[PDB]
Amino acid sequence: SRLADFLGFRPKTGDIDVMNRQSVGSVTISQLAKGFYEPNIESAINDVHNFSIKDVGTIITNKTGVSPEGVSQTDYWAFSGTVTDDSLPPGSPITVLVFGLPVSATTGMTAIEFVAKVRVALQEAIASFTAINSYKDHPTDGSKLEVTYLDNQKHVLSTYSTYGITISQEIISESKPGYGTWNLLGAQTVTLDNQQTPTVFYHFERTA
Amino acid sequence: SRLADFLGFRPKTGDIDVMNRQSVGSVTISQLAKGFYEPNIESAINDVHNFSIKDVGTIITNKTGVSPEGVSQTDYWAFSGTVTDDSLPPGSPITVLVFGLPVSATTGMTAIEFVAKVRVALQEAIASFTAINSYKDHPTDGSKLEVTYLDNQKHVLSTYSTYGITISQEIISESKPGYGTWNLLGAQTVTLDNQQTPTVFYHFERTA
Amino acid sequence: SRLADFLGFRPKTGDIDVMNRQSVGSVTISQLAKGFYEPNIESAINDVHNFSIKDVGTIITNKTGVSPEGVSQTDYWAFSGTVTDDSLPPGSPITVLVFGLPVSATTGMTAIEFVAKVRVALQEAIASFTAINSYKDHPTDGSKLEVTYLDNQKHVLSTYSTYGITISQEIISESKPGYGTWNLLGAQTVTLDNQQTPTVFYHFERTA
Repeated sequence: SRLADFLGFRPKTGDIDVMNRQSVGSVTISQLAKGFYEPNIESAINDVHNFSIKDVGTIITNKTGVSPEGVSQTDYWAFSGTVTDDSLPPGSPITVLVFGLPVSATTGMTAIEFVAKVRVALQEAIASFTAINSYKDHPTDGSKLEVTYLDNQKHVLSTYSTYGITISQEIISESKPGYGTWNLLGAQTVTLDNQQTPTVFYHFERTA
Repeated sequence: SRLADFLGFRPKTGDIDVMNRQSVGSVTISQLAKGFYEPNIESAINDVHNFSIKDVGTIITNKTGVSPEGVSQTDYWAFSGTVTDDSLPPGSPITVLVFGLPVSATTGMTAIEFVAKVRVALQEAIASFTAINSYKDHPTDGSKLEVTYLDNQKHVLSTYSTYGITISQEIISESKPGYGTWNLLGAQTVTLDNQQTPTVFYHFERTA
Repeated sequence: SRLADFLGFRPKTGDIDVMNRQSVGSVTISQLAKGFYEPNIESAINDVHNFSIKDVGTIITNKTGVSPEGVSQTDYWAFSGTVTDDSLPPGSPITVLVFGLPVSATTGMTAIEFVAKVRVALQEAIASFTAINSYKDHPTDGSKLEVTYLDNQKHVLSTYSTYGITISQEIISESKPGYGTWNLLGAQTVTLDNQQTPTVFYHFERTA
């Protein structure tokens, strides 16, 4: 169990949206088993989660032909400076945190050299399925890396400096809401009632 | 960041609803960059938010003809009494909190006079886009004000007295679930497969 | 009040999904009235809740014919051992917590005898609309009980032992996302644009 299970949540008065009988956030057996008996955040989030995901086989219709599937954000991670820590002799091994990822560097490294070590940290995050989906080298800049996340949430990271290296984010493509896997079944032309102009609808089915 | 980024969330076992890869609440680069490495509430809420907003161009169909758009609650805030502060002399300036809004009042003011000060606090909340969308004077009662909120959540405010002034809430119009801007495309009369009577469906397209 | 009203939430940058005006989690009059002026968890969950529940009359379409309604999880509560407490005399009445439920027990009881006390626990929980929806006796094993929860969230309980008795969980039927009451209006066979094969769609209307 985590903090959320034990953080109180104030349910809406008269709310019975959960299985036609109780309010979002109502305590569940999961909390009772740990000795908590109040409506809580864990329960509330799980409830809304259950309201938003439609069953496989469900159909979503739109007039754009754009998939309902979510899209992950992709950025450029940029670096500048020289790894510095004057309290240590040149070439001393140190750990530098890059947006939370521990990077093994050495004092004296230029940004170009440092970036090579960031590649290794990204590989490790990817391998443990932690936040990072994939990365690629920048085609014309050795001090930048392209990174794509696992989730499709929006991330705006603050620029900062650590051990002489300035780290910043440059958003390349925005994320897009959505979930699951959807298949374009096709199009259906329909002339709405009492109208003469036809409208083309595109139907998507959730396959996974 | 305040706290949500640093509050643990227990993910659902077997959950891969986020981009067909991970559970709602899985740690993201935003938390890593702040020094938090576990599944959390900030991320969980952002994930469900991503599941609940359909893309512009999406079609919603119903049989009522009622728009999917949300509606904010509207109240009457009522006041009565005289601003009092036995600890201070008549006419002494004081700050009174009206449902959290700071009102500049003076001991000795009548409820009607106080309401005039409340109008100023509402204007300031409106100008800073803080919870209040708009307000209007009660047509025939100088001790009441009509107020509409920015969000479309339900709000039940408790009656209370502060510095001699009793403040209460009278809900005029209920809020309604929903989001975005939707446009009625028209109607579609359809006779389901083995049926005798036609069914009229209304289609709404999200435009913003 | 509850803690959620006072825990900060970091809004999504550029987010105006709430009434086309503000971000999910923006402060509302409910928090202001309690002295909290920042974006928060309570508001955030309430906003997403407002996005995910579609109005009565809304139509959901799928190709499986499976109801969009949610389904609660159902388990088997297993018990083993003998009610013990060497610090007290035999038959001494004690309070045993079963997944948070307080059962009136007495040292010396066998697993079967204990279950009888558990039935009364589930009864008071059910009558109190607390987490438990219903319950029945195991088809065969008298040391087990079938239970169904009010919510449709997934629950994984850890096996534990207290007062000599070992309590365990066995998930029988998995829960399913969903909400409200939906009515299958019927089927609609349509041949999508330029297709030689017809597809059958099932339309469900939210009645409650």
